[PDB]
Amino acid sequence: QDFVAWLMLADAELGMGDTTAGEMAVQRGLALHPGHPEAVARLGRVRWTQQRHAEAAVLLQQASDAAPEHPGIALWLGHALEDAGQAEAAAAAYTRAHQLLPEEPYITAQLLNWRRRLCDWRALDVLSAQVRAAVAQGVGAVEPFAFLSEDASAAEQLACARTRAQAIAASVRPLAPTRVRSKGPLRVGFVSNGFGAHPTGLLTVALFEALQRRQPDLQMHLFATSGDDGSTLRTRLAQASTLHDVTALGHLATAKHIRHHGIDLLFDLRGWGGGGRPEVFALRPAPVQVNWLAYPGTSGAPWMDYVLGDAFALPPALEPFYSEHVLRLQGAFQPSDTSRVVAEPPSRTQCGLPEQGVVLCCFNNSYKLNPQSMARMLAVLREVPDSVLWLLSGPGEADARLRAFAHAQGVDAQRLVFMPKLPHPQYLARYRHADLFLDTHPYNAHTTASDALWTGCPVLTTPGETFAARVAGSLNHHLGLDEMNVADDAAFVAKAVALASDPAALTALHARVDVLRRASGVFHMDGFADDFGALLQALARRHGWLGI
Ligand SMILES: CC(=O)N[C@H]1[C@@H](O)[C@H](O)[C@@H](CO)O[C@@H]1SP(=O)(O)OP(=O)(O)OC[C@H]1O[C@@H](n2ccc(=O)[nH]c2=O)[C@H](O)[C@@H]1O
Repeated sequence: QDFVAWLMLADAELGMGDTTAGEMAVQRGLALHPGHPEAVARLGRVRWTQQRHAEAAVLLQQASDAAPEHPGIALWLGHALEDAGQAEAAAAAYTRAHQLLPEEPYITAQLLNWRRRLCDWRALDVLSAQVRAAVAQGVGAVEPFAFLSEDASAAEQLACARTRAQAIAASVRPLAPTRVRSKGPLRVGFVSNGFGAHPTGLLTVALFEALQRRQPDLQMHLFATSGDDGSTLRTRLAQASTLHDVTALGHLATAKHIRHHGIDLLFDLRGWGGGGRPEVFALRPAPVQVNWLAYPGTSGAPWMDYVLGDAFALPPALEPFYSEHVLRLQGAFQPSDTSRVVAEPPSRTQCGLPEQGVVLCCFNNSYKLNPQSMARMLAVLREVPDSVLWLLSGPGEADARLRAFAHAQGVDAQRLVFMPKLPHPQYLARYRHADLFLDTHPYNAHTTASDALWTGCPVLTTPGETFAARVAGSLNHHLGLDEMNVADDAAFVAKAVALASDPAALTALHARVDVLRRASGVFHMDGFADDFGALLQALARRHGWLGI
């Protein structure tokens, strides 16, 4: 009935879902102390869960100014500003929070991830080390998907995944166990928040179309954790399966809904990313659970039975670093939308390129563009006189930093061209102007590598020692382009330099990409469906399914 109780009751009704049970309380905190950093910040915090981000930043910014020593606040300010699309000021707040809590791993991880996204490489080495050590000591505050950006072995990655999983598993009682059906068509489920204009939808669409057509004994179920975005993918995907909208259903309710349909094999296409909902899988709604295609590494999770990769991106040499039993498709692990008619792009000038000159490009998100990957790309521009680096536009002053670094490396900043965000059909068209795609290490082009190749642009890569660092390589290998996989950085530059400065050889290579594009099984979704569908049937029998 008075007073820190007030703000208290707000702190866990709110992050327990029920927010106006919550609201009613802060507003009464304000009742006792009118505008008080600890209270203010909290109004602020409702707004945020209430999706009213814009209001939040202003409130939080007032509190912060009155309490520039308060790190709880600094963190909430950052969250807000971030979700109010103020990238650079969001990192500012995260920085101050870190100043104020050096040992707090959660905060260190946050700031490392946010800095990579802005290519702010200040003290990166230290930050990276810290974050890895936090994984190492099993206090992994570290979010596994962000963790993919660090130069960590498959061992550390497994450590980081199993840490998080085990925390989730402890906080949760599974559903009563069940078993794969003996008789009758196989119910195969896929959960994701990518069923629309997102990588996941974009890679699986033509696959599921093919499955509907070719594997009529497999009953496909898609469990959409995101609403309809009005894209052709969402429609196409809803056309090729039974698509359940489970958006804004609780973890529990979703599992219960998955169970209600008797799914036999449930694929997680989420994965440890945003919009995840791992706690959904922890409830074991299905008797056999599989990790595939969405998160490029191990789940760590004991609720995860299998992982699906391929002989290249998940070689036997890597098997021990996955908690799942490993399964493999007959070619690349990644499917793609081979219905895509690549449009003609607007001319070079309209795309902001010069007319003459070799155009190298890399369209990965900013967090993949790390010191090592950039240096090596710029290393190519130096030796090739004419040439040009085409990149995606990133948030905040990321582009500015890259320019400054380019100059810091001894390259005219005018030589990097920044494509803004374009809807898929128009973006994809931009590849016809690119001469060579320059991959990133340790976090490869995934979907984009596939995009690039589909339009006929070759991808140069350095297959590393983890799954995420071998995705570009798996495509090149399964395409038959083994000379696009090079041993190391020096070989990369050497190879790309040789290519760029020899237009003759370069054109031969585009030509060769084309043949393989249509010849190999990598881009032959019918074949992919057959393989996939057959692997599913076997897996089920190995669990008790008696077909028919
Ligand atoms: C950054 C982040 O936390 N999440 C996401 C992602 O979840 C999100 O849905 C996506 C926006 O749809 O941005 C990030 S891509 P990720 O790193 O996760 O994987 P990627 O293979 O990099 O995916 C490249 C995607 O962008 C497409 N893309 C890109 C640029 C453009 O201008 N147009 C476009 O369609 C490209 O065709 C492909 O569809």
